[PDB]
Amino acid sequence: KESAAAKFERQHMDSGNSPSSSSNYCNLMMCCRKMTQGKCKPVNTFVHESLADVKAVCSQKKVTCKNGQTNCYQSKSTMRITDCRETGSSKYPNCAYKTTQVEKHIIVACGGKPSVPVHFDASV
Amino acid sequence: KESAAAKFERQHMDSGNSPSSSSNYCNLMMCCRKMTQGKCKPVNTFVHESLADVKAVCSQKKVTCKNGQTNCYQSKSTMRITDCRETGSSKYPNCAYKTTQVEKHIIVACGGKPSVPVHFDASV
Repeated sequence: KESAAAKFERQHMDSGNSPSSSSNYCNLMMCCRKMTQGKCKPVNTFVHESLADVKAVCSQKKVTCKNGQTNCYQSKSTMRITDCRETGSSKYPNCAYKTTQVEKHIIVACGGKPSVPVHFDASV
Repeated sequence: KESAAAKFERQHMDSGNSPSSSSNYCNLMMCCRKMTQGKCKPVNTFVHESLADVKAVCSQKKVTCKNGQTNCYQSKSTMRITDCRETGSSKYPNCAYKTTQVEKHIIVACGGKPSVPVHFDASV
């Protein structure tokens, strides 16, 4: 039971001077995509390329994953990605993230048949 | 349940959208603030002023509500707001919103004690 005053805040309040600024993207996306449920996921990367292109990475350069497995693949081209990293004073239930827009190659773990991306390992 | 591939799309994929895209603000906010959970709320307004300023409207101009309720008050000044409206192509689970920023006087329905804003009535 959320009070009616808390419901009003949640549904209608977003105090700030540049509410749609690119710096607020991670706070809003981490929330939307359920990565702040019961805890604040510390780091997470969003890829802004088409799914078909990220799926094709599973048939490109095979590399070793961070954990020693060898079912990781690196994209032959760089991709537009956004890195979201918790800000130092971020504490559940007030998760806060810094948004970083870069262009790097991505390394994903591919699984299943057909092979598709199941984990995001690193960007380089 | 959510498959490993689906989980990867939810955590890492945001194709055709960018952090700098201010027209995607309503899509991010309606999702994050839980207004696309089970249905797509048709319309909604976010107020960008401080909460103290919005709380103060309950002691400003008493007016007749425009949307079937009572105890409505209008702000003596205009406020920075964002109107979110479903796009004609919107259908749960794929809600989509059009984002409009404007500055208008807001009308809220107050309740409780102390009297605080419990419903957003209209912008004039």
